[PDB]
Amino acid sequence: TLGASIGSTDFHYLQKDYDEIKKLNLNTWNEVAWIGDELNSKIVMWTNSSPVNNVTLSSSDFINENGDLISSNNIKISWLKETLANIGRSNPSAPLEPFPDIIHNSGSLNIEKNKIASAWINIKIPRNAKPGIYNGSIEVTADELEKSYTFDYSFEVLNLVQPLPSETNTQIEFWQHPYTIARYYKICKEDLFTEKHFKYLRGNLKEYRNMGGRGVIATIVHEAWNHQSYDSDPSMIKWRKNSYGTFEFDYSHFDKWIQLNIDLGILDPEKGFGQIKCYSIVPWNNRIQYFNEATNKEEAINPTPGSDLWINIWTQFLTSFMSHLEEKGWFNITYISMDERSMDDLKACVDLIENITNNSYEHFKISSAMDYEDYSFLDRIDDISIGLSHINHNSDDMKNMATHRQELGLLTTIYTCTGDYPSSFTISDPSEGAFTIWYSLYQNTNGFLRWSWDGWVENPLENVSYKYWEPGDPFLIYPAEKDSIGKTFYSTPRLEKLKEGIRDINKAKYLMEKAPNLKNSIENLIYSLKRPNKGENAYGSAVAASKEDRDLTISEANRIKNGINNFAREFISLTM
Ligand SMILES: O=C(N[C@@H]1[C@@H](O)[C@@H](O)[C@@H](CO)O[C@H]1O)C(F)F
Repeated sequence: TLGASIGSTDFHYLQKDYDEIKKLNLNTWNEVAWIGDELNSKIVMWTNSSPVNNVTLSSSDFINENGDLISSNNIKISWLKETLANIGRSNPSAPLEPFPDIIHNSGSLNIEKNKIASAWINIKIPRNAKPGIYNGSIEVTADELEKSYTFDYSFEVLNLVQPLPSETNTQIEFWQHPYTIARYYKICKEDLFTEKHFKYLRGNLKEYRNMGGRGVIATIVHEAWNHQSYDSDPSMIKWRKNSYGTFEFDYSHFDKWIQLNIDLGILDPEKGFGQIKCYSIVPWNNRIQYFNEATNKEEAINPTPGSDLWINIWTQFLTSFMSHLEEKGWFNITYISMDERSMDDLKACVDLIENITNNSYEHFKISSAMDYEDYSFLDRIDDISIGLSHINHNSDDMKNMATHRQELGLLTTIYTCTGDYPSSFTISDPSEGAFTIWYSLYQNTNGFLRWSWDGWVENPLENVSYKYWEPGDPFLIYPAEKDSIGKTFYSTPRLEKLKEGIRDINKAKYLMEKAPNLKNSIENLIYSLKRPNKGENAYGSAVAASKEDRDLTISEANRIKNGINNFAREFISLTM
């Protein structure tokens, strides 16, 4: 009636693989955690000819050798919900297949005949948990099921404390799209950035904060990315050309958005913690749009970057914006940002921003993300992000540039997007994200940027397909059901793997400071990282170059994590 086994969180259990999945029989799991850490696992279940109703998974408490308790309340077991994804990229003919990308709800599930269904297991180790080897069990029952399943779980909690994100130097930046969340939840224009809107922003922003999120995107012009996404990108700063004929700037949305992020502890502008990333002085395809009171219509202009028109406009804005930010106590964390723009384009922004100054001797910090590989010029950009496919693994150019930038107190990250492998798509193996984070440390960068926190298509919970990109590329979280009372978002295996990677690179860095006698050995481990090459599937999506490369991504991420935890054991053995 019902089959069950522990499954890996590294990859998806797909319906198409029913025949193979049916063969699984793993009944134990063990892992290593620090105090304040989290672990993940998964149970995969399958039906045969009969449907099975009221399938439930229940956790025992977790008990260490001393009898100390980690309550079953710290263990959340959530069904993985499938959604439909076109498996291609810009390929409407590609197969539309289901993927268990959504960490959905706890409680009971009815499963139809001849089906795979899996449940994600999230284990939180309290920040005051006692060290030790903790044992517990997860039981699977269902109405029809004669013999229930009990799976035996253990985890060792090492006597070291997982760093708080504030206590690390990890840089994490995921682009938020609060007007997309408004659209999905039918928040009207009149209620934008009111508590009615915040209802649906607060919880996912706390999720972002809690995993290490520091960067906060804000749009400063209309349609900065030329409406590449399903949803428009409105400006948080409204532009009007008035009756006399001058430009006015309405900062209301900007202010309410930023203050929210301050209130939640993502930004701290007095303290220079976090970033405000203002996109952009170079909108994609150059259009600057504004409401002209004469002629009363919306209007636009196409100035190419650098010109006198361009200089004066952005001067104007940057001037107002400066004063505006000085008013707030915010100016020190504000970056003017550019997304994959020309080298010649960047030239201008550095020059114009050079000029706009205040009586205090202060300057607008600058940010650029590049889809392309002498620091004279780049040193004038305070935060740069380089795409993974543009990092040559067989050169030290990246690592040397990032080492240099760090010496100057500048920011450097890596990003992934459409066409990358490893990456963070619905179709990706979730372990690819943990690899991605490790790779940011291998290249000696500050961390990881991704354009895609919450860029929902129409109804992600049922279909994720979009005209462009691999499926799921624009969002790392799902919305909740539209009418939901309570829940406002759901996480994903791929997001949980990015979280894991972040925790673990934070471990490595903590250990290299705490254990000088082990630092070189830790570094040797980190710099042993192998890199899979990329290929494409038949439908245009990036994938591993081969089965061997695909398996390498997974094995490497595990090898490094386990290495670091075994070094932690050695240091603990030392300082006892
Ligand atoms: O991710 C970035 N840029 C673009 C995005 O704006 C979007 O086009 C994305 C689609 O996967 O491709 C990224 O390269 C960022 F690195 F600047």
